[PDB]
Amino acid sequence: SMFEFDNLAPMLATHGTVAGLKASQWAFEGMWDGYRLLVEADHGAVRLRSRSGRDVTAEYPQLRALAEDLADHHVVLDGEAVVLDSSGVPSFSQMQNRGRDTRVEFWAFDLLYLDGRALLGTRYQDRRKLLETLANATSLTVPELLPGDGAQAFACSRKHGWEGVIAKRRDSRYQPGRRCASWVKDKHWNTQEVVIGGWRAGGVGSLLMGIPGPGGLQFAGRVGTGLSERELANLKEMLAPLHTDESPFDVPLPARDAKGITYVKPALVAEVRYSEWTPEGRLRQSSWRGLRPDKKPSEVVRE
Ligand SMILES: Nc1ncnc2c1ncn2[C@@H]1O[C@H](COP(=O)(O)OP(=O)(O)OP(=O)(O)O)[C@@H](O)[C@H]1O
Ligand SMILES: [Mg+2]
Ligand SMILES: [Mg+2]
Repeated sequence: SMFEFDNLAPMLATHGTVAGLKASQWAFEGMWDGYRLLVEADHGAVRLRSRSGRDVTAEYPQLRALAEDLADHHVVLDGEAVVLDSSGVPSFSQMQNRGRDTRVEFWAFDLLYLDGRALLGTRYQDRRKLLETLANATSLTVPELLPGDGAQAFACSRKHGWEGVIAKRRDSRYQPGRRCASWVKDKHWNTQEVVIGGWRAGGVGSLLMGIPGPGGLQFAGRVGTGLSERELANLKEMLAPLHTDESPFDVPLPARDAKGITYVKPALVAEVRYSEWTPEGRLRQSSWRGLRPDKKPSEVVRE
């Protein structure tokens, strides 16, 4: 049969503003900071497909039982694998640094195929109804839409501490692998890539962030929030080989910022969320999202 899960790439959203959109036209979903997954559940047997289009089934054994209540069905799902922090908010860093005791959940937000019917050409409104009929009172988690028009859904989403809202046009088709104007993503917090220039201990109580410039890293502040247990342990192994006596910053750090510090060669790129930039170039109310081993320091610029 000719729907090819093995040829499927996820649909992508366009950065925009949702506050002026109406629920009559747009479905407001919460934005889940996790790992994007396509899921084929063929009468209970689950296969997972990354956005890059590769089998990642073996990387999430906690999801092997995802379809335990769906053994009578053959479905393709779209959703986010999440790991919930102590607030029950999906945490990206707890996902990327997950262990065997780590609870991974799959939160489904689309249905692409159901018992021999491919649904790429079916309107979102109708796919969602089939998704609800499939998952009601099962262990398959389908987060509901946020109530209200756009500004209310966005506010509610902020109240929960979620990442933002994705508005999906109720009449829209599913376009694999395409970034479309029919999905609008709107994030609550700004986000900045940084280069790690040093660390303090309580261990690693915090990191010293910088933006590359002509004379070295321009100090962008200290991040300590959003980091716990498993990740810091890995941070210590990534930092160890980078030990250096020379500071990488373009001005010697103020004494308060340099207290108990070890400098590292400016190699690791991380990502943080922040409210605003101070007039002197520090990140306000920064919090850790995670490390970005795909990026290298020479691409970090003030965004
Ligand atoms: N409810 C949801 N529906 C669809 N996608 C979601 C949802 N929640 C989270 N995501 C995914 O989380 C990410 C949030 O957008 P963000 O701008 O943070 O992503 P990105 O990695 O910067 O860019 P990209 O759009 O290329 O992934 C998007 O990948 C989005 O597809
Ligand atoms: Mg994201
Ligand atoms: Mg992404």
